[PDB]
Amino acid sequence: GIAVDPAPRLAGPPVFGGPGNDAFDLAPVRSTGREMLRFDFPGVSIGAAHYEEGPTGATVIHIPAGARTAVDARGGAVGLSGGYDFNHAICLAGGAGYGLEAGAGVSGALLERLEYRTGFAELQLVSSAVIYDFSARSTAVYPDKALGRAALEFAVPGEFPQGRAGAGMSASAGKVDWDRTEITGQGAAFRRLGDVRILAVVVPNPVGVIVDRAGTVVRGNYDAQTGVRRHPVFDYQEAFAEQVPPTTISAIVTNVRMSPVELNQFAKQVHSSMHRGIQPFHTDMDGDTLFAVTTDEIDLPTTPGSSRGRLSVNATALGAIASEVMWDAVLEAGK
Amino acid sequence: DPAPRLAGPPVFGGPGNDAFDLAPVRSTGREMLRFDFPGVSIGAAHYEEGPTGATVIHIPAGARTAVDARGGAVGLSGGYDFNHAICLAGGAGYGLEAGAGVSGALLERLEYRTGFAELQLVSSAVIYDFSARSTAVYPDKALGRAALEFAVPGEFPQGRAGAGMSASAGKVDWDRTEITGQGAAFRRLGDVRILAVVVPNPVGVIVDRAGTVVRGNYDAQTGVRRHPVFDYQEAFAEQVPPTTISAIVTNVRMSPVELNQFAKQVHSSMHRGIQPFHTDMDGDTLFAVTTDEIDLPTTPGSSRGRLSVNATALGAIASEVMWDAVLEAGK
Ligand code: NA
Ligand code: NA
Repeated sequence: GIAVDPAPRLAGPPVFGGPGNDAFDLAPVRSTGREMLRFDFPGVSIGAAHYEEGPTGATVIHIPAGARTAVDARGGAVGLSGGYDFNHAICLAGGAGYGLEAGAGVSGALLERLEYRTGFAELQLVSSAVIYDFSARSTAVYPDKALGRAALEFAVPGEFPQGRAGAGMSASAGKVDWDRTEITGQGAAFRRLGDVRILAVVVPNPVGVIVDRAGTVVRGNYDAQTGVRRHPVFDYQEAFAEQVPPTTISAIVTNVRMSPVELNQFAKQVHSSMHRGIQPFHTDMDGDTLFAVTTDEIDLPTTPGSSRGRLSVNATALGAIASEVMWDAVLEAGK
Repeated sequence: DPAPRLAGPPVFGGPGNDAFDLAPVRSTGREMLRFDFPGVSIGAAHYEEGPTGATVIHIPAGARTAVDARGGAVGLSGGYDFNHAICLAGGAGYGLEAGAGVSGALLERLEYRTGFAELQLVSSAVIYDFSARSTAVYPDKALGRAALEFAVPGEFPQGRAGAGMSASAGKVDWDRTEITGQGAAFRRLGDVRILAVVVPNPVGVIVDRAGTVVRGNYDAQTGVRRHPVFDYQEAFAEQVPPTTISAIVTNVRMSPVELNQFAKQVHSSMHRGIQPFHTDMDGDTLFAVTTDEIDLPTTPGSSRGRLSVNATALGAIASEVMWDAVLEAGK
């Protein structure tokens, strides 16, 4: 039962005219956030680094073996690099399109680690996605190549820093009006069921708001005049009656083998499920992008039955389970 | 036809970026194409240490774009529906870093403003050009910066320049692969302008309008290039059992749907000059960009026929410009 803090964390208006990267002697800081999630998923490491001067950051999922990936991108503001069907790393970052550079830092560092071998089979593949986090701060500092390299260098197996850390440093939700927008964070959750492992990582910077399982809006669209958050649809319908009278970037990593077709449909399913915890979602203003990654370690049984039903153990069932892990990650990001 | 330019076998183990103090060179290629297209500038830079490079199309006002990507090896960043620059580079996925150099320099040029409407948008695509040389140097942030800084209006360096430094064609077998280059062509028709830029690094070969294979799949043992299908069909008979990155820039207003269909049409048309094309081995990516300056007429008629003036017509004409660019790249 994730205890979301009721207190507002309004982002506030930005002070314009703020300086960019070279105005600072930028030292990457290893992000520790509010709390560390510890999880057991050998082969998967997470590094998060930030620049205090932004504040902005990058979060890197490093899977050195490489892992089959599906990408599900939705909305009118996607900022994506690579989008590969096989990745050594996923890089999530602030700084809008400029922050795709962090992924290039990861790629270059991975190349150096491979002693500059460049065989087609040895290519180090990093997919990156970004949020626009400039309205939540004054500066134009963005995650650059050095910060992506640092996030890779800071990667620790089986740890994730919750909250304001890495790409989540200046993430925010609820953008009907910026006066009601609140800082979110990044979040992760992990479930092991038998030998099945599911890790969800999310950086919600939604137009919409974060909603818990009871239907309560818990982060975003905080009206300082009422002291409460309501669902954006109330503002939108009132807006229409008045004026028309008569990004979230995320990854799900699992160890269950899925074919490319199964993996892509799993990706769509889990990403759609996030319209439960984030509302609205998959909007034209959002660049929502989910990476579904399998480390291909265990097989589903060849037939889908169990005592819980004829069609109970398949990738759809995995997607339902993973959808709940992702909701938990979204709630950790908003907590 | 032309003298061979066999790439030769790569030597493994070569030095990468960290081994050099890498000095950008403004690419001049074998000759300069000159054209008149206000608001569009092209820069190209390379590292001799590769050799490898990046070519940047800069449209400072920003321009509506459609992206058509095909094949299994796509290496793309941004892929935006509106761009201030398109960055094409070698270095496989590592060369997407050049686009970040362009993006960061455009942000500095915008005095660090970051309003949503002021975001500087760069779409980048890459070719794998490591087999065609014996170093691991790749286009890095500094080189994309240099290509932008070198950009001028109305010039394009043909041949071994920018992203085309180590491009190559005809990959049924590496012993028959030949260096290509980058290429551009331009036409103006009334007020209509069409610019095609291409960096063919195809698995297939470059074919001219007569159907002659002109670059790629050159057999030193025979002195002759072959269409890959002749090798493929014999390979099957024997054993069973026993990337091109490109842009078309025009000034004609097209809706998003029209622009997208135009991109797909021009891109498919390139299977005339590059064969095979759009294969699983290729990461073929075409950007169709319009500066939205000229309206097509409301109705499509002319003395040349009832359905003669529309986007499909523009598509057909642009397809020819792109073929000419492909041939320049192979020359
Ligand atoms: Na694996
Ligand atoms: Na260097």
